[PDB]
Amino acid sequence: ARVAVLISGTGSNLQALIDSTREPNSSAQIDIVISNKAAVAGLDKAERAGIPTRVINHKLYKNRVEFDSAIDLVLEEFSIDIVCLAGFMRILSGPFVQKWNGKMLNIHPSLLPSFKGSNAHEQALETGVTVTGCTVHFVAEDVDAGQIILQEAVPVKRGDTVATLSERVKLAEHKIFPAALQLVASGTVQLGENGKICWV
Ligand SMILES: Nc1nc(=O)c2cc(CCCc3ccc(C(=O)N[C@@H](CCC(=O)O)C(=O)O)s3)[nH]c2[nH]1
Ligand SMILES: NCC(=O)N[C@@H]1O[C@H](COP(=O)([O-])[O-])[C@@H](O)[C@H]1O
Repeated sequence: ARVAVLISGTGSNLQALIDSTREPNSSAQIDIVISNKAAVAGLDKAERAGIPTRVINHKLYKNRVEFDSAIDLVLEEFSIDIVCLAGFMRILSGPFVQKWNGKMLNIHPSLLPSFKGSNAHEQALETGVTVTGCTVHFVAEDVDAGQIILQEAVPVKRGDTVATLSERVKLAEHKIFPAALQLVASGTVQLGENGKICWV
């Protein structure tokens, strides 16, 4: 399966995916990395790994649909089968999500359905949970509501901040995102006809 990874920043999840997809038994290959922000560290990681990169600045498009179409164009150029959102911080449009239905994955740093949105760690700390975690899910139109593929729980320590908690949760992200990608790319897991998760 041919994979596009979309990023907006550091790219530690991208790096974990690059490392996993180069194992001999990987069913996935990363053929393109797309960023919506220029000069981010994830681009360096991709170029260092010999993967093509494209920057699509959302600020240069009139609306969300035009932006997504620019993304889609590149996806078609590279004959992509699967899309991974890896620190990609934009909300995708309905038709774009519909086209890639069952083919697009997102990592989210909470145990969904808790703490949806862009500041999951702040929410978790504010709420005072002692267990948080991360979630890989299929991307549906409603944000952070698509079908869950894998999750891993991560403890919150007394005195945690966003810095220390996100560091601990990233260690789990780097385990389940590659595992989830391998499940979908091998055809082991798919979005079922009834929309629910199917383990073949
Ligand atoms: N249709 C859709 N379903 C999803 O399940 C999903 C996950 C993402 C991946 C990210 C989900 C995000 C949640 C909140 C964000 C935010 O508040 N701010 C962005 C600005 C860009 C934007 O919201 O369009 C920021 O960091 O500046 S970004 N994008 C998705 N789009
Ligand atoms: N709404 C999605 C979201 O919050 N994504 C989160 O952004 C970070 C990106 O780090 P990275 O650039 O090192 O992968 C990760 O913690 C990821 O779960």
